[PDB]
Amino acid sequence: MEPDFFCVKWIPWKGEQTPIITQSTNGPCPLLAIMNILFLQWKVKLPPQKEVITSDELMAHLGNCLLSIKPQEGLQLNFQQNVDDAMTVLPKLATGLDVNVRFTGVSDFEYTPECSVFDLLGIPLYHGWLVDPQSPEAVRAVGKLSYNQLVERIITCKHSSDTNLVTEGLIAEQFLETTAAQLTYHGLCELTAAAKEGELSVFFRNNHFSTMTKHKSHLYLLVTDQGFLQEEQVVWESLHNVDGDSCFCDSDFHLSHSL
Repeated sequence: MEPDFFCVKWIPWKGEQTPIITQSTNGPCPLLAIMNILFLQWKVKLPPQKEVITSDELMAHLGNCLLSIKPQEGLQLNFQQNVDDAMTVLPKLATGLDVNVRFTGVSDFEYTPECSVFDLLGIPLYHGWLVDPQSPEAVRAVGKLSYNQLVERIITCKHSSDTNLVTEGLIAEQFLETTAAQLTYHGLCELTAAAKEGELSVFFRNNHFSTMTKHKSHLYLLVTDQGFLQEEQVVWESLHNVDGDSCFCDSDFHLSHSL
């Protein structure tokens, strides 16, 4: 109930009573997105008694998990740096992380130190925010620029003497006005296609981090919402429609219905 305390839903996962962390805040900290993936993979175990958990608790669990990862062609020297780099930006996942997306593919983002937690834990970060290839106008306008970059450029555009840069200026502005809930249809398709069937990942949209997976060839996000705390029958929520209706499922990915 209080601000760095979170509630522990217990749910029958791959045979066993498994914990999962619920947030009503729906913030921009990835800790739960990552942590939930870990509890699901059973890399972290909570005593069954357990009801609430602190940030500081999760944070410990995560640090020991990272320092516990056995090395394995991969990065050689780049591994050991990767660990130290993870360790040095580890205390920032608490306070939550700004992500600068690229519109160019579901896996592309401007690299930041926080990306090392994900990269090391074998967790992919994906996003849905892709510029469609049906509008060659806008693909070229936005181009290979980053988001925080696009806004910089849009502004230096409104002020250019070349009118063509105010054309691109207004095109790029347009795409952001239109695609502002940050999942294009194109995004969804590409991202559906792209995730490994079965594998747990982290889905970014509207400064929010979610735990994702692919199943029977569609996407589902784990239900961190706290309202559905009592309801174990409620775990996954479909991500089939870009904007529309969700069908809640039990851990076995079959339909469930709330009290």
